[PDB]
Amino acid sequence: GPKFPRVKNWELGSITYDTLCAQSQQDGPCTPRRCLGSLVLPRPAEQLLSQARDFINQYYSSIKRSGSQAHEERLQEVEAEVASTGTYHLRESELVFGAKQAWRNAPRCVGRIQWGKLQVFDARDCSSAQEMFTYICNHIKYATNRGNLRSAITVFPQRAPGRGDFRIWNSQLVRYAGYRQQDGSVRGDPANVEITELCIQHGWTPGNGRFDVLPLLLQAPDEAPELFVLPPELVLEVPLEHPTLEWFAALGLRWYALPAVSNMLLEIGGLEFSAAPFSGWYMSTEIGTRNLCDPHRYNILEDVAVCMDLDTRTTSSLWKDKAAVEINLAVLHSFQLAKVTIVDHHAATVSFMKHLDNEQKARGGCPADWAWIVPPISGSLTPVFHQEMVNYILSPAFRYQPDPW
Amino acid sequence: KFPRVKNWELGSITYDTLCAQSQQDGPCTPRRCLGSLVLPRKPAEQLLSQARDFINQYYSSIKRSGSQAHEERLQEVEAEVASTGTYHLRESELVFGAKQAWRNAPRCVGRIQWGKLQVFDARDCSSAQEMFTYICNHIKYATNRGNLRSAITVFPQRAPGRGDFRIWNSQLVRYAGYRQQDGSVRGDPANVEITELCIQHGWTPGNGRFDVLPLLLQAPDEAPELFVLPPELVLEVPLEHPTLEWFAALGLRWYALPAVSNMLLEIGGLEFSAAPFSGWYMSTEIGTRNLCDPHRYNILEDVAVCMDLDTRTTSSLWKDKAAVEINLAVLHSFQLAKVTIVDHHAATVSFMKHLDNEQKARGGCPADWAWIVPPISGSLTPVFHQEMVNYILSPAFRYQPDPW
Ligand code: HEM
Ligand code: HEM
Ligand SMILES: Cc1cc(N)nc(COC[C@H](N)[C@H](C)OCc2cc(C)cc(N)n2)c1
Ligand SMILES: Cc1cc(N)nc(COC[C@H](N)[C@H](C)OCc2cc(C)cc(N)n2)c1
Ligand SMILES: C[C@H](O)[C@H](O)[C@H]1CNc2nc(N)[nH]c(=O)c2N1
Ligand SMILES: C[C@H](O)[C@H](O)[C@H]1CNc2nc(N)[nH]c(=O)c2N1
Ligand SMILES: [Zn+2]
Repeated sequence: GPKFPRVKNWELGSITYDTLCAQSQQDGPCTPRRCLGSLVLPRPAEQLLSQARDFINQYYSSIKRSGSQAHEERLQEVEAEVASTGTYHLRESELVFGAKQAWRNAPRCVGRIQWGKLQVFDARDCSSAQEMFTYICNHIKYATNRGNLRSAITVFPQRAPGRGDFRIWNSQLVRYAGYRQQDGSVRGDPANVEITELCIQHGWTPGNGRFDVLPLLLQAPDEAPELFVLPPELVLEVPLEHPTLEWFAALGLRWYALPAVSNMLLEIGGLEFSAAPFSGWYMSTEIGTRNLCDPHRYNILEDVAVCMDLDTRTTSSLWKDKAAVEINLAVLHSFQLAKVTIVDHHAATVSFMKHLDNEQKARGGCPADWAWIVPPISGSLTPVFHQEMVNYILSPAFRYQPDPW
Repeated sequence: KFPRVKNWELGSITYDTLCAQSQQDGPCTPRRCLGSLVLPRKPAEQLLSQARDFINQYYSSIKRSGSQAHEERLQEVEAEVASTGTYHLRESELVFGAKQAWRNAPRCVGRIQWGKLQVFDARDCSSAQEMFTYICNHIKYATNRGNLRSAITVFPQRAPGRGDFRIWNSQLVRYAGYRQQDGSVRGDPANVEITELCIQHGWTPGNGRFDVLPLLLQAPDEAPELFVLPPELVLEVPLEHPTLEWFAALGLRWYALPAVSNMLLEIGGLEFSAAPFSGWYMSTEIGTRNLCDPHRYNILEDVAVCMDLDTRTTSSLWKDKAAVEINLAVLHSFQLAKVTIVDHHAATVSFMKHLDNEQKARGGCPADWAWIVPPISGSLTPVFHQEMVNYILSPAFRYQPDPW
C-alpha cells in the first residue's frame, strides 16, 4: 500500500496510515539501528524565520485563509520584524491557536480529546515576580472553579535576546514537600526533595508533615527568584477514603485537585515561552498508582496491603495488585464524593481512542507515545494497549527545559 | 553517542554499547519512532559474512578464537559456501546459536534462563511423519509431568531449491476457534483461521471451548498433513480460585506448555523455518491476555457478574478487580496442579537481574519495553521504571509469512 507508517489496532483488526508524520520538522532519538522510544528524556537568524513562516502558515490554514492577502501580509510583517529586531511577536489569536496546537501535539498526553477547550490567559505584559504571582493565583482560581475543573494555560513573556527568562522554579504549581530525614528516609514526597531544599535555602520556614504545600519560587528576568506562599484556601485538596474499607480514611492520605505543570517550555513559531504553566484535571492512576505507590514516591503499597491483611511475603499472592486496585478505587471515590473532576483510566483511554479517530480524519495521524499513553495499572484492559502508535515531534510543542539553577 | 539508559526508580545509569554490534535495521527513523508496531512492515558474500561473524561468535564463546580449530572451521564454511552457495552448522554450533537467539530476543522477559535450553537436533527429518515424532518427543520432554523444561527442536534449514519445512500452527498447543454463522466465535477467536484450515484438511471438528487442535505439518513442497496429539501428551490445568467457589464452575482451563512453532530461527545466515521452542508461562499471558482480551475468550464481564460487581460504570474498577482474581486463579491452579509457572512480579525481578548480568557480560541488552512490562500492574513491577534499548542482534528468532 501507501509510503507512510502503517498503523494497526490488534483488537479491532483495523489499519490506518499516518501521513501527518511527514509534517515533523524535528528529529527524535531513534535510528534504523536502535529504538530509544522508552527513554524519558533522550539527549537564531534565518532559523527563526523559517519556523515562524511555518507557524504562520499553520495559523492561516486553521482559519482557512492560506495564500490570502492577510496571510501574505502577516508573513511580510514577521520577516520585517525579525529583520529589524532579531525576533517577532504573536498576535493574540496566534498565541491562543498555538497554545491549543502545542497541547494537541503533545505525544505523551492521554487527555487530548479536550484540546480544543483550553482557556489561554495572555500574561505577556507581566513585568515582576509579584505580578507573576497574581497571574498564577488567578489561573488557579479559574482552573479549580471549586472542583469543576477547567483546562487553562497562562502565558508569560517570551525569551528575549540577552534578557533573563521568566521562570517558575517548581515543576508544578502544587507540590508537597519532601524532607530528608537523619536516617536517610524522606518525609512527604521524595520527588520534591530538591525543590524543598531550594525553598529553604531561599528563606522558606519548613513544616514537617507528609502533605505540606510548597511555596512558589518565581523568577522575573535577571532577578533571584522570590518566594510566594499560596493562600491555603486556593489549593483545593481531597482527603482520601475508600468506599467499603472503613479504615482507609484513618491513613490520612490526600491529594490536591489541580495538576498544573509549571516548568515546561512552550515553543510556538520559534518563539520560546519559558514560563507558561498549564493545567487540566487528573487521571486517577496518576494519583493512585504513580504518586502513591511508586517505590520512589509515597510508596504506600505495603502499608495498605498490611491493613487488608494480605500475604506480603510472597509475590504470587498478588498483594501488590490488589492493594493498588483499592488505592485507585479510593482515589476515584474520594474525588467523586468531593465533587472534584477526575477521570478513571478506562474512560480516559476510551476517549483517547475517539481522539485518535477524530485526528485521523482531521490531520491523517496523531503523534503518540505508547509507553506514556497506556496506563500504569491494567494496561491491556484499556483499548490503547492494543493500538499501535507513531511517535514524532510537531511544533508548536511543550518541551522539557533545564532547571534554572 | 552510545545510548545512556536510566532506571527512574533507582537513579542509576548505564550505557549501551552492545547496540554497535547490530547489523539489521528495525522500523524507526529520526523523523518517527515505530517501536509500538507488532510486525515489521518490511548473494554469497552476504551469507559468507554472517557465517564468519557467527563462527567468530562461537569460537569466542568457547574461549578458542585464533586457534587452529577456529581457523580450519572458517576455511570449511568458506569452502562450502564457495562451492555450493550454502553451508551446514555443526551440532555444537547449532546448540550455541539457538541459546544466543533466545538471549537476543528483545520481547522475552524470561531470558534469565537463556543458558538452560535443551536443544533437539531434528535436521535429519525427511517427512511430516518424522516431524510429528520429533514434536511428540519435544512435548514429552518439555512437559516432564509439570516440571517444565525449556526446549527447542530444530528441523532442516531452508534451501534455495525447495519449499520449507513448516508447522502451520502458531503454537504446538492451541484451542479451536469455531465461528458461529451469527458473528460469534466458540473457543479461541485467535484460532479461527487455523481451525478452518484443519477442518478443510480433513479434521473432524469438535464443538467445545477448549478443543485441542491437531497439528498441520509440512514437508517441502507437499500439502500439509494432519496429526492429532495423543490426549495424554497435552497437559492441562483446570482453573479454580483459592477462595471463590463458583470460579471452578466457570469450566475454565489452560494448557501447561507454551510452545511457539511458527517463528524462523536464523543462525549464521542459515534459516530454520521450523524450530518450535518452549518454556513455561508467565501467569499474565493466560490470566490477562488469553482470558481477558476483548478479542480472545473475553471473560471479564462474566467474572465481574459472578463477583457481584457494579458493571454499569468504569469507575467501580470492576475490570481491574476481576482481572486480578482471574490472574490469582491461574497462579493458584497451576501451583495446585504442580505445574511450573511464574507470576509477573517474580518474572520482572528476574529480568532486572538479567539486565545487570548482560550489562557486565556484553555491555547491554536488547529489550522491547512494551512487551517486557506486563499487561496489568505495569508500574508495580521494576521494569516499568527501566529505560530499554531495542535492536536486532543475530542469532535471532524472526517472524515469517504464513505458508498458505
Ligand atoms: C484535561 C485533562 C487532562 C488529562 C486527564 C490529561 C492527562 C495526562 C496524563 C495522564 C499525562 C501523563 C502524566 C504523567 O504520567 O506524569 C499527561 C501528560 C501531558 N499532558 Fe495532559 N491531560 C490533560 C490536560 C492537559 C493540558 C490542559 C495540557 C496542556 C495544555 C496537557 C499537556 C500535557 C503534556 C505536555 C504532557 C506531558 C508531560 C511530561 O512529559 O512530563 N494536558 N496528560
Ligand atoms: C522459561 C520460561 C520463559 C518465560 C517465562 C518466557 C516469557 C515470555 C513472555 C511473557 C513473552 C511475551 C509473550 C507474549 O506476550 O505473547 C515472551 C516472548 C518471547 N520469548 Fe520467552 N519466555 C520463556 C522462555 C523462552 C524460550 C525457551 C524461548 C526460545 C528459546 C523464548 C523466546 C521468546 C521469544 C522469541 C519471544 C517473542 C515472541 C513473539 O514475538 O511473539 N522464551 N517470553
Ligand atoms: C496538565 C496535566 C494534566 C494531568 N492530568 N497530568 C499531568 C501530569 O504532569 C506530570 C508530569 N508529566 C511530570 C511529573 O513532569 C515532571 C518531569 C520532571 C522530570 C525531571 C522529567 C520528566 N519527564 N517529567 C499534567
Ligand atoms: C517460549 C514462550 C514462553 C512463554 N511464557 N510465552 C510465550 C508466548 O508465546 C506467545 C507468542 N509470543 C504470541 C502468540 O505471538 C505470536 C504473534 C502472532 C502475530 C500475528 C504477530 C506477532 N507479533 N506475534 C513463549
Ligand atoms: C522507563 C519509562 O520510560 C518510564 O518509567 C515511563 C514509562 N511510562 C510512563 N507513562 C506516564 N504516563 N508517565 C510516566 O512517568 C512514565 N514513565
Ligand atoms: C500495539 C502494541 O504494541 C501491542 O498491543 C503489544 C503491546 N505489548 C505486548 N506485550 C506482550 N508481552 N505481548 C503482546 O502481545 C503485546 N502486544
Ligand atoms: Zn523507536
